[PDB]
Amino acid sequence: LEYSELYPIQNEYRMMQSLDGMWKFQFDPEEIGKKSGWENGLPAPVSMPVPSSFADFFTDHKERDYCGDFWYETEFYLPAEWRNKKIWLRFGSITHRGTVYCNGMEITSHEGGFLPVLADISTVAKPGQVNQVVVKINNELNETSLPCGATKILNNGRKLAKPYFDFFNYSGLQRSVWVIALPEESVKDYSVDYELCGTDALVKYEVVTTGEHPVIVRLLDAEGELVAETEGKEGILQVANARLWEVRNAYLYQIVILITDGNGVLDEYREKIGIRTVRIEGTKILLNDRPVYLKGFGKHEDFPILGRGFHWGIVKRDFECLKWTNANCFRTSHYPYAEEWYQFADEEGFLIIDEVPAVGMMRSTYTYFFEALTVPELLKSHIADTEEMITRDKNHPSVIAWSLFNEPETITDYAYEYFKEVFAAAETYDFQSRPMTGAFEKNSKPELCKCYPLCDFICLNRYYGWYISGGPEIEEAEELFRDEMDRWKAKELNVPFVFTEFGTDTMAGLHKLPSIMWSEEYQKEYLEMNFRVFDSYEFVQGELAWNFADFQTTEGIMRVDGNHKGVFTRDRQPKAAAVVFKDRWE
Amino acid sequence: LEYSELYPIQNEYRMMQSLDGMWKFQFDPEEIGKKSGWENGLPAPVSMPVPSSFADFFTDHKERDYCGDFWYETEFYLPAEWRNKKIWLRFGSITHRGTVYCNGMEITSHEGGFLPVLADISTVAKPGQVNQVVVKINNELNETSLPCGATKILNNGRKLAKPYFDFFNYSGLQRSVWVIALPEESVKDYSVDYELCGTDALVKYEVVTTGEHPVIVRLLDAEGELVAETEGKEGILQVANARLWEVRNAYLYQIVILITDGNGVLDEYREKIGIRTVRIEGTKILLNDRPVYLKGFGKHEDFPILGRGFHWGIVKRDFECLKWTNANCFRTSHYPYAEEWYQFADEEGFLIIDEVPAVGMMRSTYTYFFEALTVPELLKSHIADTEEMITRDKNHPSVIAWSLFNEPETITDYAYEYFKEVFAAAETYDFQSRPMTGAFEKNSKPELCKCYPLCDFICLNRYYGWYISGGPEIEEAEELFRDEMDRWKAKELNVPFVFTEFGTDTMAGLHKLPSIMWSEEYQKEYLEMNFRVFDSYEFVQGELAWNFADFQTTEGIMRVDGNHKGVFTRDRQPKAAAVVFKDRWE
Repeated sequence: LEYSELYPIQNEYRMMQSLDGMWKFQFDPEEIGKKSGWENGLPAPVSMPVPSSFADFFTDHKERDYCGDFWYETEFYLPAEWRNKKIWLRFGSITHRGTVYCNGMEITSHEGGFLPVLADISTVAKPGQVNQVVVKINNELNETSLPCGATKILNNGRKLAKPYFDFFNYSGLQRSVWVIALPEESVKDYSVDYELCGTDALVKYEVVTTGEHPVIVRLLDAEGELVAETEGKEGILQVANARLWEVRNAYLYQIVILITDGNGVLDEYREKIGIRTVRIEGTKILLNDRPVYLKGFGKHEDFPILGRGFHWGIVKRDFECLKWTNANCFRTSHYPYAEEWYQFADEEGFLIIDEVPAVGMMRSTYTYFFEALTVPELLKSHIADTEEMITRDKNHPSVIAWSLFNEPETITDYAYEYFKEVFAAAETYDFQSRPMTGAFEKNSKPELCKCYPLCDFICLNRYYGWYISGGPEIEEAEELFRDEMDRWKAKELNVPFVFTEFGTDTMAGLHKLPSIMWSEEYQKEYLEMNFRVFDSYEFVQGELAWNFADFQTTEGIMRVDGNHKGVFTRDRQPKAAAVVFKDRWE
Repeated sequence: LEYSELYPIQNEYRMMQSLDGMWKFQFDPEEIGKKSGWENGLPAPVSMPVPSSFADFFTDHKERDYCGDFWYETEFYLPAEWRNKKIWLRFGSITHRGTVYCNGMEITSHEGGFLPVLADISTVAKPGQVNQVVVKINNELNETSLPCGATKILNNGRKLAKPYFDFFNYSGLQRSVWVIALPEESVKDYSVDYELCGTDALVKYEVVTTGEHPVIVRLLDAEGELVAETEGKEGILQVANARLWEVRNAYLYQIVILITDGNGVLDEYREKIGIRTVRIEGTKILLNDRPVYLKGFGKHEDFPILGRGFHWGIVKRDFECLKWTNANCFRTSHYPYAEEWYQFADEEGFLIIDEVPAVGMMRSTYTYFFEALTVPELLKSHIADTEEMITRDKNHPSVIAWSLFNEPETITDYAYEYFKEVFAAAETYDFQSRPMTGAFEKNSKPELCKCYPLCDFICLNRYYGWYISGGPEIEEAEELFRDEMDRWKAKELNVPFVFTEFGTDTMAGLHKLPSIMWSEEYQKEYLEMNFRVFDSYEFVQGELAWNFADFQTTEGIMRVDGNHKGVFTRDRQPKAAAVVFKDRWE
């Protein structure tokens, strides 16, 4: 809340300059960088591309598996014309923790590796000269920040990451970095909310600025024609014959927020928004007052060599595959994605369940998690990341729901009190108050779980046919699945249910007749068993398969070069089961 | 010479803004774009990442295999302070042909898909406003431009590319795009040449500017301290105790070219260079007066999904793998790479044979290729691409040789007369007059070839053990190889020979005992036979294996998802034979 989450733009009042490219990089295993003056320059750097994860570049284990402090450095020329402007460094993310230095001066620190980091360098910046940014980063895992895990010290002293989650601990500067210039009085934040009125629609808004001058808000349609205008930091814009934002059929209006002093304009921010409503009614999920069935996948930001590094080419291919399967939805498991994904989703008309990195809240590399004395601190960084996510993503039409956890322990009252504070925080930060949920693991039995009442709809991760029974026992897997669903049904909660995870590990090329658990044929049979079960219950309103694509995990005896529950290979090619989704979702 | 090939920089006199990102894209199969006014905006565009090849995003055959006219469009905001400047669009490349439009106005056209395109938009640019760029590109193949091929028209009117070369016909906007602002009088070009005088070195230079004002040239060492300064557009920089740029041990000086006004500076250009000399003496290749044996690979700009699209992460991983194999060299087969590859090579100390796209000069879907009525046209675009390549790359310390062709017909006097003009052109444009060469295919028998005398050293592509006597006949393959090498030896040319291609298609995972063609074990045996032959001849001074990595090709009955002669897989993981290179090159 002390900086703007707004995506940077370029106009007459705002400037931006990319810092993507080869940075300087150095591991700091002895943790002596600060005492040694590295914040003024790295002594023995290697080259490192930004944006990217560092891990997959190296050819030796110790660098790939590095856990601890490590440093980035680059230089950049500041145009003279940026002089008395507010000058900020904007990192798409810093994974997981970091301190930003600029021209030798400490600027800011941040916790949480999947959301923007802003550093005000106005006082130390040097316009018309070359400037320096240095970043100290740490990638360790603990139980006081998200995502949760442990750090092991080997008997040579080198650190090892021990995730409580099932994905590789990629880290570094994984998203784009900008240096930007803002007017001294600027638009800092805004929120929009929608109401449908017959052929018309109301856009309710509120604006936060860093000053006191009047704010003027305009709405332009997709052709740049003015359709509404009002003055003030709060208001309602009326849109005649409103073109609603629809599933797989986007329409985007453009909101224009101006700061003025009666003489001239002081600032202007523009963004594309979509007029749409989301709500839950009974067991229905309503988009623009109509029932919608969620069809899609959980994904990962994951790609060969780049790691979690952002690239538009990955966005384009993934969306072409999504469209090919006739999906309409994905969950950003298990963390907020780079902002460009939501922009693209907005344009393509895809629905998004936006997920906070609240994963690994079951201490296993019943565990009595949420009773440690570290939990109050865990809770505050959880609420912090939720605040940052919601503030940054709330105005994306594609975002229809917040997912506030994935597979935590929920069967005690400690868990209820923890998650109650998170849901309360989330609802206060969302101007639209859209649906909130989390993904439940099987241990959260309907008789035992205490947290599902907090949810607007219920998300289940279930693996009947894989981790439970399955293989020769798949007939028993279906009976067990129907039994649990009967118990949920008997509770008569009158809420929608969405399956957010279900799948089988599948090796591309493994064929067997009859099928065996890792073969491509088993994946299809498993999917079709699950489909029969889904379709047996009226309150089931969505299916998000796990996973869109094979992705990297911590290595171990149960992961053959990562997770193979993908419907696509890691290089984005379809396994036989992809067509099953394609035909059903059509 | 018509425009500056200089890499864009940002300082007090020069500005740049990246245009990379999601552009708009539209196929034009009916070729109606210019008549329909598409130069003012695309009527039904889809989204397209830049930089990348367009082909591998789509999920249907027709878009992937598209051959013909297609269009790109984007918008960008021009800062007001660029008002009285020379404003240029800089495309890293436009593949293969293109016309650049800006704000509805036709600006420039270019032929050749692997070298920079500069479009002067000064007269139509609008500082302080949003501007538009539209590009019409054509990817068809013919015999009057490089690389050579044909275009087939199917009976639905659909075009299909028919290459005379062995790699997929990727196209589009594959490299970065900038808009830049230069001062009205600017540095347009410069050249450096080196002489070693004991502990000192002389840097010979020439500078070309677009005006008449005095030029001052400075040299800074790696810590930014001045070590040399000279006045005039031609001159000598003297470097005391010069730190030479070495084979896997780079050192880079920084050259600073200033245009001056007596009282002030008008322009400043900076670039990193390396003090190194290259020359051939007898059958030895001398770098800094010491023999070097070239060891490495032919590469491609090729990567899953992106195609030939440039990304720094690919650069970093490929160089990390190169260093792991103990290589010191690669050839940019079969076209100039993005400029960033050379920059990184300079930094890591790698040697580069820079190759012009003269591939496919054998009409293959003896071909009498150099007796067509179109050969004079081909020669002009061959020469044009050579000039542009050399002008752009001549100042990279890493670039030690020009490769002016790959596997053409060389056994007639037409071919001799063709290449004599290319070689004259190359020497005329290279300020350093460094070694010039080309890769010969086996049809260029030593008793028949008429072009090898043109070469400073001779590059051979040989597949003894693959295309010639493979498998069970590999002993006979060795005899044939020694017989050919004995014939070259008898000629007593006293020039160095380098093997620029040799390898076997190898399926990752295919094991056989005893080995078979396509197995990992066979690749190892084939390589070791070739090494025995190589080491039997004194004049052999280099081995560049084919290929560094599996890459995409045209589909057909002889290509199982591209070319698998890579020692690394397409996702950059080593096959069994990779360690064989690693052990030998150590």
